[PDB]
Amino acid sequence: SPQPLEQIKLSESQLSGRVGMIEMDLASGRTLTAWRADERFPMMSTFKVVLCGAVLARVDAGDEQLERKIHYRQQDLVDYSPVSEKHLADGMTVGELCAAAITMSDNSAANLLLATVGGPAGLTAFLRQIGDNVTRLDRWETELNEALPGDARDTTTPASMAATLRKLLTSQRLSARSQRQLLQWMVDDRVAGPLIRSVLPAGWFIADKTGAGERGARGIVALLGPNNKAERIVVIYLRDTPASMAERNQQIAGIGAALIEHWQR
Ligand SMILES: OC[C@H]1O[C@H](O[C@H]2[C@H](O)[C@@H](O)[C@H](OCCCCCCC3CCCCC3)O[C@@H]2CO)[C@H](O)[C@@H](O)[C@@H]1O
Ligand SMILES: *C(=O)c1cc2ccccn2c1N[C@@H](C(=O)O)[C@](C)(COC(=O)Cc1ccccc1)S(=O)O
Repeated sequence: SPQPLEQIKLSESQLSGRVGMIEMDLASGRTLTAWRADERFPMMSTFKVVLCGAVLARVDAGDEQLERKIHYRQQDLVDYSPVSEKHLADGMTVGELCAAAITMSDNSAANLLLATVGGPAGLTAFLRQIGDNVTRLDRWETELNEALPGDARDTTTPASMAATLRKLLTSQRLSARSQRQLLQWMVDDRVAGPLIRSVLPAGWFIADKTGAGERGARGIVALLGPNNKAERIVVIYLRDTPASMAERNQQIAGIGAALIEHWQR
């Protein structure tokens, strides 16, 4: 594999799309690789990690409990509810809803949680409160995946998302337990995580949330490192490519391979 930046360029050439990327030390925030780091990309499902950060902040404040059972109706369900559709009779706890949102990409779980934090406006306010002045959520699932060209709704920048993830995971804004919970939810991805492990060399740590959208939008927020440590945050977004999902996946994997082969920088 070539150097990370050279691979990123190749990916734009092959895909005819825009790639946005940040590689950042998790402990310190040192930026290692930055490409289109200040350009806007749709968050898609990656917003769910921020959402559950906001939920945990409420838990820490005594305004929420992870144990609290939420009951909902079939009419509340939106497209793709693999966990939440199974609990119309018995409900789900707030913590279970965050697990379903993050580890199973359950859209109804995400919307139920979004309601608890004051909707898209509330989550945007939370972002402003932790010092992210760029990322914005405007819509609910699944409209937030629309990825219209030039539409600022429901977008982040790679630099903003990386900084925000680091804030939630490490800055002591969240309690120790809450930081640990948010990390464990990302470790526990039931879909991409296990497949990624199968193709990672031995010794590489992975935790992640993936996302997809219209017009080729695709992305991942990940923790990655050798020696079985979450050494770095890697944020990669793609937009405005006509390519197959398989090729978008391949290109993101290729950027990963470049990082792995050229890790010491
Ligand atoms: O010399 C370094 C390594 O080179 C190869 O490893 C390959 C591996 O066989 C391949 O499967 C992976 O693809 C990358 C797949 C990563 C999956 C997605 C990555 C995630 C991580 C967070 C951001 C991007 C998405 O690349 C590495 C590096 O070339 C060798 O197989 C391995 O023995 C050796 O230790
Ligand atoms: C966010 O999670 C999201 C947004 C969105 C829009 C349309 C369709 C699906 N979708 C998701 N979730 C999927 C995603 O692609 O991120 C999931 C998690 C499917 O995941 C994968 O396909 C990742 C993967 C790639 C290659 C190999 C193995 C796994 S969801 O549909 O289960």
